[PDB]
Amino acid sequence: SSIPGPGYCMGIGPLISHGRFLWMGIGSACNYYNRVYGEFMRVWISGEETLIISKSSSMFHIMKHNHYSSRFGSKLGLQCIGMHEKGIIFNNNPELWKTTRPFFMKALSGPGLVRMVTVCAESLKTHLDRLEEVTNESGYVDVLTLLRRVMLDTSNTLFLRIPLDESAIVVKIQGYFDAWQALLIKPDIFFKISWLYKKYEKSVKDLKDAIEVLIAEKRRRISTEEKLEECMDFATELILAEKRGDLTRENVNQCILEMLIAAPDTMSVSLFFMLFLIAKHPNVEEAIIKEIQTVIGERDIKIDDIQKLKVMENFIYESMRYQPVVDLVMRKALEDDVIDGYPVKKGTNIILNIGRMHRLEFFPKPNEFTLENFAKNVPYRYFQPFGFGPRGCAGKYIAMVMMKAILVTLLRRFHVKTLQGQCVESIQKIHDLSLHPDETKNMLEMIFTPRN
Ligand code: HEM
Ligand SMILES: C[C@]12CCC(=O)C=C1CC[C@@H]1[C@@H]2CC[C@]2(C)C(=O)CC[C@@H]12
Repeated sequence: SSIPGPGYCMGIGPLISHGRFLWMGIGSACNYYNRVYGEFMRVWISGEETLIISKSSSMFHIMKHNHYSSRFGSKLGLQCIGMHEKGIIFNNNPELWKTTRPFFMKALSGPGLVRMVTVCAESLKTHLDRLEEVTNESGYVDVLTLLRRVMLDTSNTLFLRIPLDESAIVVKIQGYFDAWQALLIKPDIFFKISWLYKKYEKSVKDLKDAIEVLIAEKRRRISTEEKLEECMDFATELILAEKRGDLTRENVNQCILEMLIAAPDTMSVSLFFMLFLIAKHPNVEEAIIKEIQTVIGERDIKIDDIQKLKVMENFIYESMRYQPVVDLVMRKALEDDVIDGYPVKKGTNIILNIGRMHRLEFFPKPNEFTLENFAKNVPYRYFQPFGFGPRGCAGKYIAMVMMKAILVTLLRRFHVKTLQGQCVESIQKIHDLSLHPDETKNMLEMIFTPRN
């Protein structure tokens, strides 16, 4: 089979599609092209031919095989944000990625995943006792900020544990994300005219500098620690690997940064959507509350509780399926292969449109929010909210633990109301690198009214 997609108009084809991506945003442009042309089609970002695919079969092939364990993006953009061959998220050097990923995998499972359930609860409790920090005169709670702050506090106390300015770092993380999202697929031309990006450059330096202060302190405490065996964590593991000859300092620093931003970026927006859904689906909210009473009562949340929270689990899955944040995955072909019917040359970029996939393929009622979509065991080859395989989400398991933990301890204590008519469907959204609320609009607040 040949490859569907717009015509290469002697070098105008590329310029339209790239422009379309820049104007529309990666996400929406992906949905546009899959709607016009097939569920498997071809576009250009910069020079490179880039496939946009929503086919579950293609999805599965790509995530399963080692020769797609790469992403893509502007080299200049990635260098600017410090992710060019440095972190893991957008580290596209196969060997450097291969040797960095293990550090993330260790910290995000085993004992750390067990600690996380209780660390999460405490962090949320502490902030729910400080609602004055985030609540309006008319009782409007800034949930986005609240969530980001606990997500950061959580990540810090688990992976780095150095005291920090919660509120400041949160704003800086938001700054970093904009830069990341802004520069990821800008053409090289863009980077020539400098009063066009120095904006983003300063956001990166803001966060990076702020984190250096923290890593610097972490280095001191380690160099004077008596029971070094007793108190291992993610940052320490990296620093020791660096003091063998295994890692670069630049690399260590980017890793710590990537580990700190991950949950604030994705978990908080995810939980936010989840909370709005709860507010608009009383039936579902009752099921959850009943399950909590049955399983937990008023005991503190514990690791052994999490498997038992079946209703919630399905709620989280359905929320993610219906209202994704991470609706698209960027990959690159490292070897030549034939995928379904189509030839895929090495160096070909790939965007997997998992959000659209979850609305076309397996589910009984794709275009409406129901736990019915999860009434029967769903094969992981038709539902990929995290990705799987050698480069699937590093936090895929701990994420489920965290989301359960915070959903439990929040709803346990508060009923959540939405302002006016507002629901996830009516929220104005940016659909670019991820799918999130446009925060230049308003009516994004909620009302937290007590229980009992
Ligand atoms: C609901 C929250 C989350 C969602 C929806 C999500 C989803 C995803 C997806 C779809 C990917 C791409 C995987 C692939 O290419 O197949 C990814 C990558 C990644 N995620 Fe998450 N994730 C979440 C939470 C987290 C958390 C809490 C962490 C750690 C604190 C994390 C760390 C990472 C890292 C480091 C990568 C890059 C992996 C690599 O390229 O090797 N994620 N995530
Ligand atoms: C999950 C994630 C990493 C942690 C973080 O801090 C924020 C995000 C959101 C964007 C994700 C990214 C991982 C790589 C993803 C899946 C892509 O290939 C395109 C969108 C992008």
